[PDB]
Amino acid sequence: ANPFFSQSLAERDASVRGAILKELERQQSQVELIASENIVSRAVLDAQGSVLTNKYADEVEALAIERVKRLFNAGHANVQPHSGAQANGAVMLALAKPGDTVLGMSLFNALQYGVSRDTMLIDYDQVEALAQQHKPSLIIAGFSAYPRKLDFARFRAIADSVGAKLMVDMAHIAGVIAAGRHANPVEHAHVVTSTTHKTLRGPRGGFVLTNDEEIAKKINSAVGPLMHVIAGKAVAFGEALTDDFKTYIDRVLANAQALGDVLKAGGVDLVTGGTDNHLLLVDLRPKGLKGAQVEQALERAGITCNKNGIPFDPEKPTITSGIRLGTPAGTTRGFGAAEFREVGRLILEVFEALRTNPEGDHATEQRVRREIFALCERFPIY
Amino acid sequence: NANPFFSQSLAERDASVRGAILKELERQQSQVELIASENIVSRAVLDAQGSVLTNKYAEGADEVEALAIERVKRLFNAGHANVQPHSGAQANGAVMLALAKPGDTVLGMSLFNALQYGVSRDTMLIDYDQVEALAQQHKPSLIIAGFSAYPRKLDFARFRAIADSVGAKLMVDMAHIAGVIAAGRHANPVEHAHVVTSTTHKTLRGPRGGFVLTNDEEIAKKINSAVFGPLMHVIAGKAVAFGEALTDDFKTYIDRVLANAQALGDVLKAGGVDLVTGGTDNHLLLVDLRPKGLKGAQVEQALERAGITCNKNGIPFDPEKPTITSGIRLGTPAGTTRGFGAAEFREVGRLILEVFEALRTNPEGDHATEQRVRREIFALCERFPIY
Repeated sequence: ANPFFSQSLAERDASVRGAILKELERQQSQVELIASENIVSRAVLDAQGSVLTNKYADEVEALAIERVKRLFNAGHANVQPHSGAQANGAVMLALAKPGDTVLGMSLFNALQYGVSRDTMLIDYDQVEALAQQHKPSLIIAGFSAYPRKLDFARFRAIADSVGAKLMVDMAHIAGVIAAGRHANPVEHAHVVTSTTHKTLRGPRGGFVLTNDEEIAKKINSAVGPLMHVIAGKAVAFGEALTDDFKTYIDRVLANAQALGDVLKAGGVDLVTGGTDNHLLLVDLRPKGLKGAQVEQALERAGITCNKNGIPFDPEKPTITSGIRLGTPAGTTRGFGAAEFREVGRLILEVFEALRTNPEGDHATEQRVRREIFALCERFPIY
Repeated sequence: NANPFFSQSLAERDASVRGAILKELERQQSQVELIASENIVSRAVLDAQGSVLTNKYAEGADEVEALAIERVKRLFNAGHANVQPHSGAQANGAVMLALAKPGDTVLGMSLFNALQYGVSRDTMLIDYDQVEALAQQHKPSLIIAGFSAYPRKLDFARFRAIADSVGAKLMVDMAHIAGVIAAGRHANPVEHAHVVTSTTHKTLRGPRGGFVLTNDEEIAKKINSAVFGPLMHVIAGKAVAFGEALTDDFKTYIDRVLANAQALGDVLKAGGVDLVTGGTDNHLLLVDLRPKGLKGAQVEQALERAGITCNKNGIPFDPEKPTITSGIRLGTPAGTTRGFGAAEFREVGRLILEVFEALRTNPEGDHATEQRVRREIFALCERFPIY
């Protein structure tokens, strides 16, 4: 009988309502190709919007833990971190000493390894080379939005060779791993970290996995809490345990191949020449285009992505020679191969306009935007 | 929508999580929450937190943020605001780095070289001359006021004078009393502090989170740099709560919160326990259990079994270990939100006293009494349903 309790946001707050509606329209009417973005289930929304917020100014945590352990075949889990970065931070604070040398990927004395200038593939001989050299206490695999498989066993071998622990940040590929469509790092790393959003299609947040009990205790110590968010994690982990999630990931992967092939046929390059996952790293050089200019034009055209510096990019970082695309969001809304090929066609249309007008072609962008709107309306969300 | 991913509720899809949610609802529905930092958010805030705004900035201004900013500025008559902090501690942390250099002495309340001031052993109140003497001696670069769950007014003007006298900045952490200030029922530290920090929950009845206020644009710039992925749905929740707080209805809420604390405190006092400072100027009650020879932990544990949640709380200069303590801390915000008035809080006080008395013979607990009180608590809450 009390409106504080009875009335909706929509009924009470016109301005916020308006803002939410504009955001809904953004999500409904544009194609989201940002690789880290996704669209959560109504169930995850219900969790985040639950009365669990009114606490700790727990069953759901137990559920999240048991589910994630099952999902990734891990002996131990911590589902408390508020973010992937915070998970990573907790692990380092637990597995490393100040002044330690830590060897990580890039696409505490922080040392970086990357990919080969000539193949765009991970430098394993060179990762080892360099581990051997600098004697890191910790080696970190993953972390980077890399479009090819990671050889965790090889990473672990290298680790072992120099008396280092192996940490894997699977944040960019967690959903792929969960569906069994990528090697599971849990089987090879001393510790695994991840985000709960992105390809796991949950709320923003983190978690940590290990098979080692003593590592688990250190993790727990080194690591809110937002119980409604934890509920959301539980919901998402539960979803990922289902066959429907396996099918989702299957389509994500297939959709990335479809889109990638179209872009290549259309005369751009892909870093590493393709993908093993949901990620496409587009090299715009063959068309003499620039990352920032392309990102901007695509957005005007109703397609969102990220400019992206390619390995050994000849452009300064505010410019770049690439964009990064991912299929998770579009796949969630129901896109299949045909739809992603259409998206490709439209992207290529914008590319071609930019070749004679790098600053943008309004006419082309508008047409594309409208076609994007039409495509999206055939695949409604929420 | 045709797709169950989009069309079906949590209730329909996830029985186990739904069950957990229902259990939590029942906890909130059938117990009296007296934890002073706890509250019960509006359906509107829930809607925001459960909005599609979650599907943004996965890789780490915006309309909802601009709304939050406009609103909190108006609410606290502040020239500048940052609504990004994920917590009160995060807000405090950022301001400390803004305003203070490593190795600096910082002088803050307790009930960097971190130094503390408290209340007078004499008056059990802040002694501003004592605080000033500490400042003069230790020359802090930063003085922090608030922060502590102190049940009396804070003289921010005087804190500023003290700070000036030693060339220190003044920070006020108003987390524990933000709602009271928002309603105009406590002096506003924005008028006196270089910077003010707060949480968005507690007496502001929003989502968990923090914010930072200042009237000084240069400090604002520094704050913004210090504070810098965002939860847009949470920011929306902040916006909603700030909007609610701007209303006359919110002023009435605080009015009731305050009166309710007086009512509850009166009963406890008449019942033969003491209140630290002898009462309260806000929503807080610091109960001193010594007259009944009771301990905080034992009392907290017993009350919880009796369906009344509070925190054990060390009194100033508590002779007991901090895991034990000689007190409990109570607050009226949550109960007030569900509709309790003075009479209802007097009833709660009566029931609390029943538990105290059982414990005077059986400090480890009395099931009979606890379960009886629990039933009476259930019946009370039933008259004031939530959600």
